[PDB]
Amino acid sequence: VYFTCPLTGATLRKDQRDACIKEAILLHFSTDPVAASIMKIYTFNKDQDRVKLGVDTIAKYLDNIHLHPEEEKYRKIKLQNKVFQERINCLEGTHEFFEAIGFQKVLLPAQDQEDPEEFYVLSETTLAQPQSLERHKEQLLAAEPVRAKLDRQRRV
Repeated sequence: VYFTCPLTGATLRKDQRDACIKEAILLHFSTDPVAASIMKIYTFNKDQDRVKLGVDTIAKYLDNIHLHPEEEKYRKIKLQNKVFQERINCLEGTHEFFEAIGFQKVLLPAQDQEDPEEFYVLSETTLAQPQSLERHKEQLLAAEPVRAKLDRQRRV
């Protein structure tokens, strides 16, 4: 059984599909890091119910800063939050997406703990124009896993 990889045009067997598509998605980061991380989130992760919850939780963090872009309390996404850990941290490609759409991974003091915690903090360059994150949110939510197209291989 043969397939055509939509990202490369390569001819693959049923068992070779994930190996070629995953490679093409990881290489795509050199052209469009946001599109590459979106494909990685849906394509690499087999558990699609967790993928849908992960990208919905990411969409909520992005809309929170969109509602109050002048308030610093919505600029930092806590990587150790109970919800983030279950829905987002369990998936491959979600960290690459945050960095691709203008979030820096930093260590900040906690409001109730001595040990610094991990945050994704939105830069001023992207915060100044919420339209960029709003488009990236829709591009992630409207995405589907990448799968090789079945080649009919018409023969007489």
